[PDB]
Amino acid sequence: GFKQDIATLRGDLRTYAQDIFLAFLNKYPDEKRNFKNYVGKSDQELKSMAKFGDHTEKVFNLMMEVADRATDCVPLASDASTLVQMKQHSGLTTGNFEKLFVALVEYMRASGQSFDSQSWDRFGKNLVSALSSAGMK
Ligand code: HEM
Ligand SMILES: C=C(C)[C@@H]1CC=C(C)CC1
Repeated sequence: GFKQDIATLRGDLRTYAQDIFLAFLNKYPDEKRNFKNYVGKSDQELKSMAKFGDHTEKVFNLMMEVADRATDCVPLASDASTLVQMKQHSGLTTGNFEKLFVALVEYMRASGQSFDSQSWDRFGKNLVSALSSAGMK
């Protein structure tokens, strides 16, 4: 289930983080706007940019912590506040996060593996709700 899935993702985190974040940027091309330097790049080109691998892995490092500290896929309000307040997220609306989680669930559904895609979908929804509550537009 959810907790095992955190262990699975952490076991190959660099490759899952890149592959899910590329899935997100390819499904929702307008989202590359937040990351100007990513425009006009193939997946392979992106995977060779230092910044890409480092920000993607740090996103997933913190996403897995937030998932790990959740009760029944409901994240801590303190984690939601941290995400809303980060000055790298000044731009962002819950829609940015909704789309990331749609791509993540899709990725899990398409994978050969017994990911608990329904739990991730609930986690995404509950995070978006927690982010709204903590004051994200
Ligand atoms: C659970 C979801 C997310 C987590 C845990 C998260 C976490 C982080 C972390 C830890 C950083 C600092 C990384 C660094 O600067 O090296 C960061 C930066 C950033 N995040 Fe997020 N993030 C999430 C979702 C999003 C989404 C959905 C977007 C945009 C659609 C986004 C856009 C950014 C941007 C633009 C930066 C800084 C720009 C840059 O790389 O120079 N984040 N995020
Ligand atoms: C996978 C991508 C493009 C990453 C998303 C978020 C951050 C912080 C760095 C880039």
